[PDB]
Amino acid sequence: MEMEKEFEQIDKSGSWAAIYQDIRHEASDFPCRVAKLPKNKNRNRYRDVSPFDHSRIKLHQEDNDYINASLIKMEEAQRSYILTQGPLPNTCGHFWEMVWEQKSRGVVMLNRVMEKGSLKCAQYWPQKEEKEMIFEDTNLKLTLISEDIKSYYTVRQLELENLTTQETREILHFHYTTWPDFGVPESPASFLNFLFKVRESGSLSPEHGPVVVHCSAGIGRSGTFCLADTCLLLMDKRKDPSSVDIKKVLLEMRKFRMGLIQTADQLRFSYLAVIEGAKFIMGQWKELSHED
Ligand SMILES: CCc1oc2cc(S(=O)(=O)N(C)C)ccc2c1C(=O)c1cc(Br)c(O)c(Br)c1
Repeated sequence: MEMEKEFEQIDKSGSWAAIYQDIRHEASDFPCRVAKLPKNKNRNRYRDVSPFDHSRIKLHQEDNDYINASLIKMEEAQRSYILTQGPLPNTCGHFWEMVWEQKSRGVVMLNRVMEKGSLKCAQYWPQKEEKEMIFEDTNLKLTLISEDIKSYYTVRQLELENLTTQETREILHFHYTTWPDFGVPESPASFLNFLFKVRESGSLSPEHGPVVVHCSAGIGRSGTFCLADTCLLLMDKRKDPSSVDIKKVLLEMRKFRMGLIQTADQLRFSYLAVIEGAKFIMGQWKELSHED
């Protein structure tokens, strides 16, 4: 399998770090002037992680439309994602205003609220049906409707209400809960399963706004999700699946948001996910059926 073979060549030569550095060097650099405005200081989790001005998402509110989020538009694959940082105590209302204004169906969360004894993002969703959340600054209501805790992830149904208009929508929260505190997963099996669970839900589909993907910084684990998904999608769209080059797909995603894939291990893991994902697609995690 084309890339598989390259994969193995990089392993033999032990050059993941060198491959990864080439990407860091070749990546786009665009300005992030709005992100750096003194007034957005508390809207950014990390100083070194900002959205480029050209692909940033804008809040449809007057005066301060800023949120640390980017639209990654994959023209060939026909997929769009909004990669964002994990909400802060002060940006949960902005986070949901965005979900609302962008017409997203799903939110993909790839971290735990606490990891390594530290807080990785705010608790931005209700944990109990009877205890709903209200975000006064953006005038929105959010209710946990149902929760389905599984082995490697938890899916939640939430109801988001725009208090101004009393309009409501169902939002699906797909929460991968098993990313290990250090390094990356040993096998992609579970991440691939989770990705395909997200697809199944319609959250990545054209009839809805872009999916909202986040981790803590919104470039590491988050990059892996979008990169893996796009690559797989391209492999069954093209006449020559082997022609799909991950490094080049990654460089294209980085035109829209900086840092996607933060370590050589994340890179190696992404290859793995695509390779094993393609191999699954070409023959238990799913029904032997072919009803469709
Ligand atoms: C293509 C998606 C996928 O790829 C996998 C690869 C493995 S593996 O790496 O463990 N393997 C070598 C079979 C396991 C499970 C999966 C896996 C799935 O779990 C999965 C889930 C759903 Br829902 C699907 O519709 C499909 Br197709 C596949």
